[PDB]
Amino acid sequence: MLAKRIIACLDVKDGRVVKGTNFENLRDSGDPVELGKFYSEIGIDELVFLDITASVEKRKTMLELVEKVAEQIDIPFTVGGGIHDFETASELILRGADKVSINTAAVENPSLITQIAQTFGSQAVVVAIDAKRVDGEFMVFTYSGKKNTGILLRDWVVEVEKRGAGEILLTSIDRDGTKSGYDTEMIRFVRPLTTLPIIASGGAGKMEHFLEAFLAGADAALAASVFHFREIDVRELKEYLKKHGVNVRLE
Repeated sequence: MLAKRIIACLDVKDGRVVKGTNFENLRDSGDPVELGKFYSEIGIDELVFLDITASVEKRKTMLELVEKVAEQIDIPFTVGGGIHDFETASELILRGADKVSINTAAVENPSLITQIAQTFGSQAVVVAIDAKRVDGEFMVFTYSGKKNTGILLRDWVVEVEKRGAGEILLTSIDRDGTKSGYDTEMIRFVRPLTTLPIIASGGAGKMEHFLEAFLAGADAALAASVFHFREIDVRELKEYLKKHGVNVRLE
């Protein structure tokens, strides 16, 4: 549908939620599987798990996470963090993930988008784009924000859709980590350039920020610590959005 989605992002490392949560009701407030299940039960529409485990155990660790998450939830989930090639993406989808997120590897080899899409469908391929204003232009950054690629956001969005991606996870480096709001200027910039769903990421601090993101043209809104630390309640968020005319899924 044209229903707007609320997505929780769980940063994970060695099978734990990085920085934990304030959910004292859980058996283990830092267990990403139990946390993901909890979120599915309280109204989150999809999950994104981003792993930062050391290379040696990373492959096994991501596969174990996917297997364990898949048995507990029925809502869509994406896995990402250091997916560099088709075989890695393939194993993760087969083990249970609905989608994979790719970022630096896609920029370095855009054919990777097409390669994954040809087997798993475009809907399986989320391209995460991290962008920042530099000298008055929106530029694409790789390596967790460390590298200005010199590629314009405008050009890369178009290329990503051409290559067969299914969704764009758009993170503003200028808002990420803050609580001042989503980068609606950046969302509005991207919206006319692509037909793909856009997941807004970075800057959420209060319920109103979600409304603003949707008005800007996002199809989904992603957040992490605002949910994990109970600054925003998911059901209350959905109530609020529905009240103000946004098409959310609200049972």
